[PDB]
Amino acid sequence: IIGGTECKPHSRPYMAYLEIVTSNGPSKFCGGFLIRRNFVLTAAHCAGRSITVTLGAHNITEEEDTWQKLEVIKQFRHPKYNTSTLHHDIMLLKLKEKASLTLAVGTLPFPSQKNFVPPGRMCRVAGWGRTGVLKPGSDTLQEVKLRLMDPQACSHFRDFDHNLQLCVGNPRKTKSAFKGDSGGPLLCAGAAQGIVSYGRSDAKPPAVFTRISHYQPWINQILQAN
Ligand SMILES: CN(C(=O)c1cc2ccccc2cc1C(=O)[C@@H](c1cccc2ccccc12)P(=O)(O)O)C1CCN(C(=O)c2ccc3ccccc3c2)CC1
Ligand SMILES: *[C@@H]1O[C@H](CO)[C@@H](O[C@@H]2O[C@H](CO)[C@@H](O)[C@H](O)[C@H]2NC(C)=O)[C@H](O)[C@H]1NC(C)=O
Ligand SMILES: *[C@@H]1O[C@H](CO)[C@@H](O)[C@H](O)[C@H]1NC(C)=O
Ligand SMILES: [Co+2]
Repeated sequence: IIGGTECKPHSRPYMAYLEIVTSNGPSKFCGGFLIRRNFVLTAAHCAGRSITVTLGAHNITEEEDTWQKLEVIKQFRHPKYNTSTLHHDIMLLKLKEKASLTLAVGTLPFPSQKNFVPPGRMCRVAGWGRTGVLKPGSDTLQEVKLRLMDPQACSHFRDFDHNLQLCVGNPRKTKSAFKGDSGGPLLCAGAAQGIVSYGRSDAKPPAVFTRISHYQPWINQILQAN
């Protein structure tokens, strides 16, 4: 998160920290959020050989009794996820066991395909991503308020599609989601509407978020079958 503030510890109980092991190189991390006791929603580009989810955290390098760490047993990348168009950057993760719901660990619902969030309103995103182009990922969970922009604001992003993605962050400000925040949810009025997908390597807003509403049917299918 660029230009955000540290969250009040445990104020966003649905936040999930993902530690991903790549079939080949260094490990990496992403954000995500609990939509069911045993399911976490995140970005498809965050997939890997194996993933461990940590719930109930704030300072990810400091274990707390609120922590619930669970191994992912199944990765469900959207079938149409495309690395060229970067469309459908969404994925569901099934946890080895159901997490226990506590004040520090809770679920968040996903929106209906009929509910299309239009440009103009203010939302917020949280994450453990880098706080600058040359800064490491934040130890603590950060959050920032960002403006939902007209899709035209994201025309410089190849294949940007208003029906599938959200254009987030006023370009005349430096505040923005950034590397490491991927997979993390964008909340507008307390309801999840997007998933951090990608943006400029130089961290300049706006960034691209997956429009969650568009994938409700797909999400419900997976939940039904698992
Ligand atoms: C240098 N960058 C950034 O510093 C960056 C800027 C951002 C700005 C705003 C919001 C989110 C952002 C996320 C990132 C990343 O690098 C992500 C990340 C890491 C690795 C592969 C990823 C694949 C798809 C989406 C995010 C990915 P990360 O957050 O997972 O680590 C980004 C610039 C634009 N990108 C690409 O053209 C791109 C597309 C397909 C790819 C497929 C395989 C490998 C690399 C790839 C890179 C992505 C990296
Ligand atoms: C996040 O947690 C870690 C681990 O507790 C903090 O790192 C330590 O920071 C303290 C500051 O009181 C230092 O005295 C130690 O030397 C550090 N040790 C380690 C393990 O690196 C880190 O500062 C915390 N970050 C915050 C609160 O922003
Ligand atoms: C990604 O979509 C592009 C553009 O529509 C298409 O050419 C390609 O087949 C897709 N990616 C793959 C190889 O699945
Ligand atoms: Co605490």
